[PDB]
Amino acid sequence: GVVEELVAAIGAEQVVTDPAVMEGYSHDEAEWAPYDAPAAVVRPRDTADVAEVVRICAGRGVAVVGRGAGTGLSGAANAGRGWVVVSFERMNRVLEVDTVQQTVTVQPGVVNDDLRARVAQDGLWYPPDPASSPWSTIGGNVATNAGGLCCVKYGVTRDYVLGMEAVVGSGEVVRLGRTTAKGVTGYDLAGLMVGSEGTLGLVTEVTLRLVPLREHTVVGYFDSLTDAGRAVAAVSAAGIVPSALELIDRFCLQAVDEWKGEVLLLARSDLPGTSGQEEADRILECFEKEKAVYAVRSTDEAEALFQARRLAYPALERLGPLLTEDVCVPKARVPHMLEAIEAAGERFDTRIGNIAHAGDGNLHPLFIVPAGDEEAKRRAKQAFEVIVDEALAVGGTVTGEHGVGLLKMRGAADELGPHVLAMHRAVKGALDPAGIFNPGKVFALE
Amino acid sequence: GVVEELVAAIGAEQVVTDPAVMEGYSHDEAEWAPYDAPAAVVRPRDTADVAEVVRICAGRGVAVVGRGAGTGLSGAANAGRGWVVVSFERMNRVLEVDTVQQTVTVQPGVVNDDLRARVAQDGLWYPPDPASSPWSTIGGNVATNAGGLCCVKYGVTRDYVLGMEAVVGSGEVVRLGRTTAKGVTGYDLAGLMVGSEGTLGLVTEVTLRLVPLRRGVEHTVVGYFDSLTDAGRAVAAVSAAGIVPSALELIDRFCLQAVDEWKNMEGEVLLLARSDLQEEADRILECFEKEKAVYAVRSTDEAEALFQARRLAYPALERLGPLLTEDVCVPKARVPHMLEAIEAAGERFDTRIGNIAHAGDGNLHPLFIVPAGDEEAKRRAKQAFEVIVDEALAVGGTVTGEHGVGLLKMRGAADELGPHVLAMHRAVKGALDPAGIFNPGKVFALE
Ligand SMILES: Cc1cc2nc3c(=O)[nH]c(=O)nc-3n(C[C@H](O)[C@H](O)[C@H](O)COP(=O)(O)OP(=O)(O)OC[C@H]3O[C@@H](n4cnc5c(N)ncnc54)[C@H](O)[C@@H]3O)c2cc1C
Ligand SMILES: Cc1cc2nc3c(=O)[nH]c(=O)nc-3n(C[C@H](O)[C@H](O)[C@H](O)COP(=O)(O)OP(=O)(O)OC[C@H]3O[C@@H](n4cnc5c(N)ncnc54)[C@H](O)[C@@H]3O)c2cc1C
Ligand SMILES: [Fe+3]
Ligand SMILES: [Fe+3]
Repeated sequence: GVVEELVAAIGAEQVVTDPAVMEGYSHDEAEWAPYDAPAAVVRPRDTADVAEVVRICAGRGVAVVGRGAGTGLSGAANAGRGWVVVSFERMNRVLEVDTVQQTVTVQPGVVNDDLRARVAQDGLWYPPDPASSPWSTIGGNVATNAGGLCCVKYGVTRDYVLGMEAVVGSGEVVRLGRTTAKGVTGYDLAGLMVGSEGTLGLVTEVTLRLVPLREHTVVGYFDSLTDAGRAVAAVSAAGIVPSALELIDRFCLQAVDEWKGEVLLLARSDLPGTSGQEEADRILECFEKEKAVYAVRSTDEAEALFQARRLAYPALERLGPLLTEDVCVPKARVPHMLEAIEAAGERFDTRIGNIAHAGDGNLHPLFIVPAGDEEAKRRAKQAFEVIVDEALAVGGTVTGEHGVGLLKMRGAADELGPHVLAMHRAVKGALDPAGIFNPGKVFALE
Repeated sequence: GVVEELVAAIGAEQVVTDPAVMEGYSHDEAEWAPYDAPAAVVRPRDTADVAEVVRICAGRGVAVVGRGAGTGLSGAANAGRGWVVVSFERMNRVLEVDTVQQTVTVQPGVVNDDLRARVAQDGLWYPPDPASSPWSTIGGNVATNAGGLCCVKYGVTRDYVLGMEAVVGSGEVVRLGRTTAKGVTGYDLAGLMVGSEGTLGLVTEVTLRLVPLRRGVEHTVVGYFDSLTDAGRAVAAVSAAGIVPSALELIDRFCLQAVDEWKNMEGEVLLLARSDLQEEADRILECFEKEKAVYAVRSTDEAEALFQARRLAYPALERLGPLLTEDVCVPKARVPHMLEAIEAAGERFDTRIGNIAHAGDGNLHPLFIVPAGDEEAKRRAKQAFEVIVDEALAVGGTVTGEHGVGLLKMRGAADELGPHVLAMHRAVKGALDPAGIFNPGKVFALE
C-alpha cells in the first residue's frame, strides 16, 4: 500500500496508478528484458518530490527505478513487481547557460537535442550525440554514460559531467562534483554517478561543460567485413583522428530506403580552413590500399549517408523485433571481430547485420528475428552470446555505450570477475544501504 | 614483531628500517604538515610485493601510505608513527606503447617527463604537464588528479586514465577500467581511484590515453601589466569575447626576479597566452590593450623562455625559504574579484603574498615566503591564506584545483563537502577498505 503514502507525500496528481498508463512506463526498447507491472509511476515536479519518493521508498524497501525516455537497449529502466518508476519528465527545463564559463545547467529530463539546440543559440556546443539524440534524456545519458559518433576525439558523456545534484541514501539531497574547470577536492563521486545506470541514486540536476561551435565527409564503397574494416586498423595506425568514423553495411541501408560494394566506411574531418582539407585527403590513403571499388573524396554537403547511419536502428524495428549487441574491442582487433560476427552468423544460421562506431572499435552487431521464425531467434541469442565471449578474450568489454542493464549482466560479470563484483556490492551497499535503487541490474545483489 | 613479517615475506633489500634513511620517505614538501618516522619503508619490486604489504598490514591494522616522489604540497604522502611507506621508486618502467590504439601502459613510479619523452619517440603526446613534471610520478599524478599548463583545452590526468591495476582491501590485485577507447561495464571504479590521493588502494599499473604529436602553431602572447586587479578584466575577456587559449598563466615579478638569481636569462604581472590552431593570434592581444598594459608582443619566437620561468617559479623560491602555497579554483568570471581580495588580504595581514595562477581556468596559487625567524609571521600568514580559502568557498569555487586536499586543506574541504558528502566519503572508504589501512586520516577525517 505504498501508493496511499505517496499521494499523501507528494500530492495526488504526481502519482499515477492506472495499470493501463503503466505498460509504456515499465520497460524501455529492450525486448526480452524481464519487466513487470510496478506499484506506482511517480512524476515528480522538483527535487523535493524525489526526496520524498526516495524517503518513502527507503522506509519500506520498495525498489525505485529512474526513467528518462525509456530508449535503453539493455533493460536498465525495466520495472519489477511493486517497484516505483520515478519519471523525470516534469523536470525538463534548462536552468542556465553560463556563457562566460561555457557551461550549461540542465534538469535530468531535458532531451539531448533540445539541449543542443539551446546552447547553439549562445555559441556553445555539447558534443555527445548518441544515435538517440532526439529522444534520450540527459538524466538517462548521464546514468548510462552514453556515447555518440563524435566520441572519437570529443569523448563520452563522462568527459563533460562537472557536477550534479542527486538524491541518495534514505533521501538526502547532496551536491556532487565541482562547478569550475578544475577541482580535485574529495573523491570523484560525480564521475562515479556517470555510468551507474541509476543504481546508486537519482540525479535531479546536472551541470556539464560546453565547447565553442566548431565538414569533410569521406565515403568508401567496400565489400566484406574481413576487409573494408581493415582501413580502421590503418587509419588509427597511420592517419590521425577522424572527427567521425562509422561502419554501416548495405544490409541496414536498404531497410532505411524503404522507410521514407557491400559494406561502407564513412569518415569525417572538422578543421577550419586549409587545415581540414588535408584531413579529408589524409583519410583516403587508407581507403584505396584495400580493394576499394569507389572511394571518392566527396564532401559535397552527400551528407545523406550519415542520416542513414543514425536511422540504422530507427529502421529494422518496424520490420520485427531487433536483438542488438554492443561490444567494444581494441582498434587493432576490429578486423577479426568483424570476422567473428560474420562467422558466428553461419554457426547459427542467422544473418547478422553490422553497424559500428569504427572510430574506436565499438561494434553494434544486430539481427532481426522474424516474429514467426523461432530457431533463428534462439540461435541468435547463442550467437550474440559467443560474440561477447569472443570480444572479452580479444581484450574488449561487454558494452561500449548502451550499458549493462539486464541483457548484458552475465557477460559483464565475467569481465569484471569475482573481485570487482565484490567491490560493486560493497560500494552500492554504502551509498544505497536500503537496496532500493534499481536492484539487480549491472550486478546482482547477494 | 611487525617488521619480522615484512622481512619474512619479501624483506631482504625491499624493507629498510634505518631511521636516518626513512625521513626522506616519510614526508613531502608541504610545510608544517605533521609527519613522523614510520615503522618500515617498503620499496616493492612488482605488484605481487605490494599485495604482501597490504595483506600483512590489513590483518594488523597498521596504516599504509603510498609514496611516489614525495613532491606533494598538501602532505598527501606524509607518514605517521608506525606506518608503512610503500615507495614505488622501483617500479619506474613504461611497459607498453600501443601505437595503433594510441595508449601507453605505465607503472606508478615513472616520472611524468620520463613518460612523455618516451611516447614522443613514437609521435604521440601526453598532454598533462604539471609544473612538477621533472619530479612527480604518474602514479602520484593519478592519485592526485594533477593538472598542467596547457590543460585549459585537453583536460587533466583523470581525462586520460583509461584503466589501472590496484591493490585494494586486504590485498587483492584487481584490474579496474578498460583498455579500449570505450567501455561502461560496471561502475567507474578506476575513476574513483583517480584523485583519491591513495586512501583507497595503491595503484601498481595505469593505462593512459595519448594524442598525436601535432606541431607548427606555437603562437604565444606576452604582455606585462600594472596590477593584479586589472589583470582580471583581461582574463575574463579572453573567454567572453570568444574562444579559450591553449594556455594562460599569470606570474608576478616577485617570482620572476626570484628565477633571475639562477640561469641569468617589464612589469608586475606577466600573464602569458598560447594558441594552437590561424586567426585569433592577434585577438588575444585586444584583451591586453583595451585594458592597461605596459607591453604586449604577440611574439611567436623564443618569449618562450618566460614559460620556463613560469614552470620553474616554484623550483625557484624553493631557494628563498620555506614557502606556504595555496591552491584555490574559482569560476572564471570571479578571478578578477579574487585577485583583488588576495592582494587586499595581503595588507589586512601585511604579508606580501606572491601570486601565480592558472588564469585560463580560474586556478590561483597565492604564496607567501616565511622569514623563518619571525614566529608570528608564521601565524600572520596562516590566517591570511585562511580568509582566501573562505573567500573562494563563498564565491563558488573549490578548496583545491590540482594540488589535492591532503592535510593542509582538510578543514576547508570539510566545509565545502558538507556533512552529507563527508558521510558518503567514510561510507565508501569503509566499504572498499574495511580495515582502514589505506592512508587513514587524509582528505577527510575518519570518525
Ligand atoms: C534508435 C536508437 C539509437 C540509439 N543510439 C545510441 C548510441 O549511439 N549510443 C548510446 O549510448 N545509446 C544509444 N541509444 C540508447 C541509449 O542508451 C539510451 O537512449 C540512453 O543511454 C539513455 O536514455 P534514456 O534516458 O531515455 O533511457 P532510460 O531507459 O529511461 O533510462 C536510462 C537509465 O538511467 C536511469 N536514470 C534515468 N534518469 C536518471 C537520474 N536522474 N538519475 C539516475 N538515473 C537515472 C535509469 O535507471 C536507466 O537505467 C539508442 C537508442 C535508440 C532507440
Ligand atoms: C614545483 C611543483 C609544481 C607542482 N605543480 C603541480 C601542478 O601543476 N599540478 C598538480 O596537481 N600538482 C603539482 N605539484 C604537486 C603535485 O601534486 C605532486 O608533484 C604530484 O601530484 C604527486 O606526485 P608524487 O608522486 O610526487 O606524490 P607523493 O608525494 O608521492 O604523494 C602523492 C599522493 O598520492 C599517493 N600516492 C603516491 N603513489 C601512489 C600510488 N601508486 N597509489 C596510490 N597513491 C599513491 C600518496 O599516498 C600521496 O597521498 C607540484 C609540486 C611542486 C613541487
Ligand atoms: Fe550507438
Ligand atoms: Fe599549477
